[PDB]
Amino acid sequence: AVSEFRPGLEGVPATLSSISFVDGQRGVLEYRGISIEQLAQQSSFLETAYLLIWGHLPTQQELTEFEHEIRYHRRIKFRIRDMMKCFPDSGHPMDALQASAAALGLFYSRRALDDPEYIRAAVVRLLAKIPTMVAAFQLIRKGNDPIQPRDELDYAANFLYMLTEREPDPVAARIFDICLTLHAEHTINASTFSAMVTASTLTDPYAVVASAVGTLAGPLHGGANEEVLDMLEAIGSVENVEPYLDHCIATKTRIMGFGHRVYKVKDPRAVILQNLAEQLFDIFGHDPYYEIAVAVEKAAAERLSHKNVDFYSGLVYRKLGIPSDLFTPVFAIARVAGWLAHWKEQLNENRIFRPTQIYTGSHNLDYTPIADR
Amino acid sequence: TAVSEFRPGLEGVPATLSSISFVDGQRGVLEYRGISIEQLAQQSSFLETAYLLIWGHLPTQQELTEFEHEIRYHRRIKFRIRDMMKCFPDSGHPMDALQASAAALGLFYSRRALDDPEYIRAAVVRLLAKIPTMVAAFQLIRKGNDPIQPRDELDYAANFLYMLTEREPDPVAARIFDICLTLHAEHTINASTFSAMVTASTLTDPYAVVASAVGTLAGPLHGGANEEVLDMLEAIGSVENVEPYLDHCIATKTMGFRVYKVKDPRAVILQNLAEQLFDIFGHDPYYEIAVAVEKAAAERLSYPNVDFYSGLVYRKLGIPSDLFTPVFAIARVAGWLAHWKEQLNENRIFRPTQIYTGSHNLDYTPIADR
Amino acid sequence: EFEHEIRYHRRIKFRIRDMMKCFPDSGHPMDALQASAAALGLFYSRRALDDPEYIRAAVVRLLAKI
Amino acid sequence: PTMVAAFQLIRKGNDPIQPRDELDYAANFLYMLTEREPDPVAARIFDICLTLHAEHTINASTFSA
Ligand SMILES: [Mg+2]
Ligand SMILES: [Mg+2]
Ligand SMILES: [Mg+2]
Ligand SMILES: [Mg+2]
Repeated sequence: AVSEFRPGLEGVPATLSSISFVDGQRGVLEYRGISIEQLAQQSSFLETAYLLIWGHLPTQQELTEFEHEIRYHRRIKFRIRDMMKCFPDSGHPMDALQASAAALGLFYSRRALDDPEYIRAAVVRLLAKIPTMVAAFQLIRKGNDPIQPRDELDYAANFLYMLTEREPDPVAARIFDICLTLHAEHTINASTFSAMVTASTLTDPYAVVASAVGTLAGPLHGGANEEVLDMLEAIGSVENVEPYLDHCIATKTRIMGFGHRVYKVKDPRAVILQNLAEQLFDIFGHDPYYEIAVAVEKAAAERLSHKNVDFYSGLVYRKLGIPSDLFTPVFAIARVAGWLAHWKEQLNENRIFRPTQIYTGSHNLDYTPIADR
Repeated sequence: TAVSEFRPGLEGVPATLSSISFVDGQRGVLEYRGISIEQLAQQSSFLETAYLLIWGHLPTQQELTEFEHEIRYHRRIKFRIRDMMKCFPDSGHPMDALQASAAALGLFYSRRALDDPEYIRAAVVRLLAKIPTMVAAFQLIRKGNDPIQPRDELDYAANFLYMLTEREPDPVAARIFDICLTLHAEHTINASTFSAMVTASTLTDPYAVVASAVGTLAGPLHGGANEEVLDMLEAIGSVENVEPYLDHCIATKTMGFRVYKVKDPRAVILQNLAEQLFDIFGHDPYYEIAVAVEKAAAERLSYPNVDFYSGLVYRKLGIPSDLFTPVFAIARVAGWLAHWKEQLNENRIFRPTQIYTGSHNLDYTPIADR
Repeated sequence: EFEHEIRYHRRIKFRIRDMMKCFPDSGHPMDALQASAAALGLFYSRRALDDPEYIRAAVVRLLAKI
Repeated sequence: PTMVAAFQLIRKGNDPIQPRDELDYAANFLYMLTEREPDPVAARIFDICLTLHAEHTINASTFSA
């Protein structure tokens, strides 16, 4: 119970960082000092990733070259596909991603360290291939051949095309990218911290993404996006939205929907997502569940007056046709940009992260020959 | 308000309250659940030490026998896991392969999401039993050789050596390997253990936690050791060159691989183990070179003498240099599994804060402007 | 003689097992048996009832391998 | 020629590059190794190089054949 000890390293700074700023008291989230809202209105995930990773907005020549490098590296090796084919059909998709990222290491890990070329090659490879790999498990698990990357399509569209084999409406592709930019970086989140610890050892970059995938996968930091859709299924009609919440008002000690709420209130990402969803639904029509969600928001206002961005995200994904099991994985595709950016920073000044413990245990015990205890 | 303090690397910063391990340093003391490493090494199996760390009580015979039986049944690995390893590149780094293999193990298992105590025991048995088998498989598969099947008669250390070399180990060597495995099992909040704690705090599958930890141990700064030590011994090339070689390094260009200002208790046990193995199974030119380096080093050092020996013992046992970090993983899985259970009881998520050196309130700049 | 013949033919060829490995994990077992039985035909389909032996061989192989 | 290029891709884990009908013999081989169509003058130089090594009278390799 020492004052020095804080459970969960809460309020304890782990690094000095310039990549992102979040205030709980006030809505603001900034990437390299730029408001998320401005970037969302006028940015690409790839441009935002460059800003986060290299700290400067890209020149047109720089951006176009960066996109070209990703397009050439989008495809994945046959050996990687065969391994996924070896994967269990009912295997969890996030566990599959961790294995897939590590495997990429067996090939591209041979590395030049202290070489600037190395940081960019890994960033281009990881950003380009993690989306291709996620789509391939979805197709392979069903016995379906993986849909190859199409050079003509942009990063957001290719991911959607690889999952469905149907080119996305251009407007739909834009919303997905904005969603990707929204989930790219959120300060010292648990997934980023794991990546930073893996990085501290000076391990290869592909391993750091793999360690982060494992942490994102777990439910508390893990996407809880799937839960919102299931509850929405639980209320069959817009009618009964009011009844369902009240029975839930008695509750079994549970928090979801960004319940951890490191921001105390109003994550701004959520506000942008809700607008994005409404625009998408109006163009592409309104699903019955979506109306149920809108109703849930109206009930929330009585809850809102005193004191679910993930909840908004899942709905958007479904309209775009993303499978729910792939939702935590889509977050991984965006967070790779944040993860890579933290990796470069840890490298510039690196001390291995070795913490200390408070011992609550015994001392000076003597070994006992087995005797019944 | 008040001065704000930042320790780089969370150094000296407590992250958890644990009964699993104590290292004094200075006094040179390592204790697992209150028992000296020296006593455990002399009188305990890696598996017995593993029960003590994971469950916190030294086990009873009916418990040790059951635990050993459960490990033997789960020692074998699925064809799908072996086929996936065949897909792996031959030249691929062995530690990256361990990370992928453990993560894959989750796909078959992990269909529990269970608060059942059975779920924790099930993972402990599978992870401890399978990780040694998988490491052996990559070494054989990389050379195009079929993986050697586990032998029920053989114990855990012997089975690993048999799978790696295809030849039954001498009993004395197997005991030395088990003691080495017991020695590297737990060392408080290592970077690898901390990664396991942070992965486990999210409530992710245990197999994933091991995978994230294996990536952390893989890095050269922590858990990457050896190979370089032998690398140097091959380089000196003679007892005669040792006095000159050490001086050249001391004079300029720095030695490879300190946790504490006192000698690691583990190095003390390892050197005696090394001496016994070399005398019993034959000294090698490399061993003699090592002996010379240590005597020479002590007069200049009087020393990073810690855990260099492990490579020497492993080489004598015939473990390849590439697999040395992986051998450590087999032993430290027990500590990682133990921490996973302890983290689970309170399970606060790890969300540390940051100090912002960055700009604020900037505005997007159009690309055409540049 | 019958029991011994059944014991000898109990083992199944690697190519069929590889075929089962190609089969979906969630696939229904009875549908899987139908594919497996039909496959045994590709390896073993030869001869005529005129051979009394052919009837005996099928009886032993099918009883042993199914 | 297709086989030699195919090993080069397989060894590095890359899928083999299939022959393109439009390309001539020298160009397909270069395309198969690189995946980029060769400049024509270079394709001509490679074709001449192949002609130079095609026959050298009775030599260990021909004698074995
Ligand atoms: Mg973009
Ligand atoms: Mg923060
Ligand atoms: Mg700009
Ligand atoms: Mg000739």
